[PDB]
Amino acid sequence: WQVILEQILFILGFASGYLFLGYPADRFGRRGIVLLTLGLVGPCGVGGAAAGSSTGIMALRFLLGFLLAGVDLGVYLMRLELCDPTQRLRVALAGELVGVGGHFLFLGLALVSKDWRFLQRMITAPCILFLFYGWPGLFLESARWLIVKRQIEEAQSVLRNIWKNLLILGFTNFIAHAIRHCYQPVGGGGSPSDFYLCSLLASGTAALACVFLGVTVDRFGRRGILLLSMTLTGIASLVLLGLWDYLNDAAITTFSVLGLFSSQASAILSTLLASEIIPTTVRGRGLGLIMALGALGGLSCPAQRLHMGHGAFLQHVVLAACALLCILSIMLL
Amino acid sequence: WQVILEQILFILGFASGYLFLGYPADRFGRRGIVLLTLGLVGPCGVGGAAAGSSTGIMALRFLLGFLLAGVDLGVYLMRLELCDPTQRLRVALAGELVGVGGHFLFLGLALVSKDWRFLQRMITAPCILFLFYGWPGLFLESARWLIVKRQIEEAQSVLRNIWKNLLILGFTNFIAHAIRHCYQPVGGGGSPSDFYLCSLLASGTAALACVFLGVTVDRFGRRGILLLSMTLTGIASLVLLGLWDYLNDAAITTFSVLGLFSSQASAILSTLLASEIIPTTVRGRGLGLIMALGALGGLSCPAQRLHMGHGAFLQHVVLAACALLCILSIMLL
Ligand SMILES: [Fe+2]
Ligand SMILES: [Fe+2]
Repeated sequence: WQVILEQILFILGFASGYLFLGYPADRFGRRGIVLLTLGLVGPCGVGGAAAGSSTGIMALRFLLGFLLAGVDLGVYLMRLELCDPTQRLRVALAGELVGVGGHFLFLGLALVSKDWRFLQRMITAPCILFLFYGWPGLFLESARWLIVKRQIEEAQSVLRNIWKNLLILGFTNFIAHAIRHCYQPVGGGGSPSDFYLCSLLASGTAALACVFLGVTVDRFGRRGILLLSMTLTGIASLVLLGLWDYLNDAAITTFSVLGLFSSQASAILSTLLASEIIPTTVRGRGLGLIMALGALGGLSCPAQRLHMGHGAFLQHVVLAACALLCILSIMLL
Repeated sequence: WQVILEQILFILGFASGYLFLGYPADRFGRRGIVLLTLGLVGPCGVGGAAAGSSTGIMALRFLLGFLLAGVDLGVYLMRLELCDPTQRLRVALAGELVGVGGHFLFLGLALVSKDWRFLQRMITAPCILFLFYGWPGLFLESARWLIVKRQIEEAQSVLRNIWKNLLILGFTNFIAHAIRHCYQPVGGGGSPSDFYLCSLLASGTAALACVFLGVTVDRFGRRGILLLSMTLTGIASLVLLGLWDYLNDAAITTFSVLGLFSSQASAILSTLLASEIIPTTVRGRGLGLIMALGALGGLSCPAQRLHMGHGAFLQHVVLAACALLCILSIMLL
């Protein structure tokens, strides 16, 4: 499918950006890279939406994904640096649903506009990745951090071991991404007709996935919830597959929507935990790599869940059994 | 003030672009101008947020307003051409949610992130202009039309008197813009602590302002409601000024929130009405002009409303009395 090829190229662009723009991030700086990546995302995204040739379309889509990866990593670094450690957690949580907000707003626009005309060409349902349609302005709306840095610099001028936690968090971040798309018993999107019902659900499920992850991790600790946010999907994925002995089609939805809680809470939280282990220096080398594994792990739905479709439980059990490995290694932190 | 000088420049950037970028929209086509303007919005908006020197801060804010002028006007021409005329009313209405979506999300992330720090070093409060912070999203999110145009154009390859209504609508669009900001007993919210309560109100009031303008103007006609959406602000602005004999501070809010209905429904509906009068040719010179006066009419908040504030009833009554000229000229259509 053309859309799935776009999504796979976009995920590969995210992987390449997250894996190759860390060294510039910690060498050149954490501010200039954001400006360069955003000022290239703009024209690159416009051209990708403009120049339609089916051969350069994927090239500019990959380039846009690479630049979006760079700007996302830079924005993450600036958020974790400028903000005070007392409330940095809330900023990071709000900085992880920014793409969720962009995608939900795009879908709401399409609904109120009633213009479902970019659909009806897609043979299969599109991948739900947020940043595919949550890039347009969500990151340029997150340019508020550039303003904050500008005012901080102006005020300043006026006044004038590690690898062990990287692999455990890398696998946890990778699994928490590649298992989110597996919580979809209705095909791999249930045709584009049901795409909005799943985009609203996934975005809406991410909203509550930041509530019990937003108000409890401070009291319970980031490691304690990460174990719970990885064992909740360790029960939400067996009864979904193994013990689904007449789940009456209603316990199939209370568990999948519960799976998207833990899967999207063990991916948001795992990104935060990588910051503490890595020092201020070379922070982007490893912290970007953790989501680089995660961004590369967004290949569940596009690469295999939609392409094969039939017998997709074999991927679900492999990833669900891999969650046991992540659970047994989370306590090792 | 430092912030309000951007708003005057942005509006003058919006007014200059709306008036000047009408010749290209009818000579160079309605699609290329969108790609050129939106392509340049990215780098321009980032550069304005990057190079902070108080002289380029407004220099690339004027240019950003000029570029966003073509984007809003260029999308509008494609909105009413690509979409079917049967449901063009909903698309154009939902297309006017460009300001609300981008602005509301900007103060959506800030509420969750609790990062109200860019408003600390700022005196009084910024003007409530949605596209000031709603520019990032809802325009590159409104690239769906470029996607839609690509599919339609690709499908084709597969198969291979007037001035009287301009002044009445121009004045109506201008008045309906410059009177909305006058529905504020506190100037711009006064202290910045009330800015979100006014941004949520104005955006929320614009939400219902598209409901009774969305479900009734089809049955009642665009001209009939425009008279009612201009005679409603002829009472919400008259009893707020003339008969405010102990409105007990609660009937004041039931009228301001009712004034923001009519003033933001006689500004959205007026833009739609001018589309039909002007033919398909020279549909950018005049249709842009109606909101070129309207965008130039967005100076009311940067005007006496916020600059001096004291005795600003004189500016409100002048516009309210001018609204009498607006309603009396509506039947002349
Ligand atoms: Fe991300
Ligand atoms: Fe506009």
